[PDB]
Amino acid sequence: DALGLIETKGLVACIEAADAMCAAANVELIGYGNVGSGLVTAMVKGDVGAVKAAVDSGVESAQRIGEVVTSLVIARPHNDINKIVSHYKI
Amino acid sequence: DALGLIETKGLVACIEAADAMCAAANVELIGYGNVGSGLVTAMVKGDVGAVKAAVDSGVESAQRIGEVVTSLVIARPHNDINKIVSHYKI
Amino acid sequence: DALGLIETKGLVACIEAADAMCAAANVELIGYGNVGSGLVTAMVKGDVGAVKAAVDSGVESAQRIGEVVTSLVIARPHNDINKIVSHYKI
Amino acid sequence: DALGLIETKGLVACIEAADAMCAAANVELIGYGNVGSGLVTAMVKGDVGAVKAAVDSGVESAQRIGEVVTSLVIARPHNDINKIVSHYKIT
Amino acid sequence: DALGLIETKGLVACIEAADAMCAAANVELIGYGNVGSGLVTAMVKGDVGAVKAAVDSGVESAQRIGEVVTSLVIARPHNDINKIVSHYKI
Amino acid sequence: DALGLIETKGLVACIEAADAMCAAANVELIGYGNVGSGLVTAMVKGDVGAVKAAVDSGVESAQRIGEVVTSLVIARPHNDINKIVSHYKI
Repeated sequence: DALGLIETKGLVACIEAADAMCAAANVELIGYGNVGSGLVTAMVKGDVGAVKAAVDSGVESAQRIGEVVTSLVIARPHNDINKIVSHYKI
Repeated sequence: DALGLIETKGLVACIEAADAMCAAANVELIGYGNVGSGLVTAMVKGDVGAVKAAVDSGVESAQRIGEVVTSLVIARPHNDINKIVSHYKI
Repeated sequence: DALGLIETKGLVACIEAADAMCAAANVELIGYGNVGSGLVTAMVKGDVGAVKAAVDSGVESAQRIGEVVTSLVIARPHNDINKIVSHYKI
Repeated sequence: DALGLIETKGLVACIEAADAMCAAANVELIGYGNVGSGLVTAMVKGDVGAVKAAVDSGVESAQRIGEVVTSLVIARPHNDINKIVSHYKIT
Repeated sequence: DALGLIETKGLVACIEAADAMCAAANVELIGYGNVGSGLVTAMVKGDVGAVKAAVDSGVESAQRIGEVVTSLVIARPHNDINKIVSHYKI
Repeated sequence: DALGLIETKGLVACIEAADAMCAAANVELIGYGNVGSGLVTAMVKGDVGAVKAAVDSGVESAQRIGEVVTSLVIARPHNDINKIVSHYKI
């Protein structure tokens, strides 16, 4: 499954990004990460079309109330980076 | 139930935001989060009318003693977002 | 009981704030919190008159050796913010 | 085995670096570290040729979406720095 | 017993402050704290004369290699701040 | 045993400092610490001649790829600072 990632400054913007992602398309929130300096990431999985729609919508909504630092869609994550994703399982 | 969120710079401003939210309307404090860089979040739940009144009042009171970084009302949180909220259960 | 809060930049300024609060009036140190970016908070409880005298003195003493980021007296904390205070019990 | 390291600002840039490293050459993701101020590190091991190809590609890809703070290839790590690498083991 | 405190930017400066404190006078290293943003504190105890001599020497030596953010001698700590000191026992 | 310390901005620069230290002389890596704001420290022990050679080389190599914030050789650490070193044992 494709992976969608949105990193924001602050928890509230990230919750808003996550809410908008799950509203926009058939994706599942599977990862949540905080690495300090206020950087908070939400991770979703789904088909690549759904993840792209989700991340687009999540970025637009989070930018309305806070700073989006980074966003990313990986259509086919290599099997090793699932070590990092599972490190942030929820 | 609707979700209300206030993120402040520092713990004292957040406690003031939480106190003002619970004083202003019939909402319950159900989440508390710290993600570093001094960003501290209080989360309340209730009916959307109560949550909106609470967040408005919390932002107004917290801004008197500190910096409110972001605030948010989600009238109908998607079921996946409760994974993040329950991660910050108190 | 009333709640008095002083948040400082750094642990040493906070220890000075706590020492001066407890010397200044009949208050008890019941909370200690660190939320990152160097923000350190001391929490005292007592009657509102004692807490007000304590916070005034703690702020004055701490400001001589460091930065006081915020201070607050809540004469009658709502029962819900005790969830946050108990989170930082010491 | 040679060690490749990429340190980025933020978790997403690091995931992209790690993905690009593992796609580019026969290396294994063996370490993951976060030391605050938003600094996140991905660590790979393999032969020195594979590790060098991986780090070059990971740096290029991560720089498209974020800040790479530092990157490094150590062809023959001394046995003591594996104490640090094992501290950041990931599975 | 008197309390001596030195807060530095960084761990190496703090170790140097602690080394210089213990070399300079008959004090015991009893506390070590890190509160993030790179702020690191060393805490010593002894008689007030020894603690004053120790903190003076620690600040001068640590300032040679790094930033000293704060320093403090408390000749007679109130009983409550030992809650914080023991929290950073080493 | 003498103590050598190198504090860098970031984990990768620190690993290079540690690698260069152990390559340069007969020293053992015994401590590893990060205290936030990206400050990461490597600690080595050996005879004062080896530790000095190690720290000089570690600083030169780490400066090629990152910022060295602090470095220090303590030829005869006071017994008390080994409490701090052992706190960062690896």
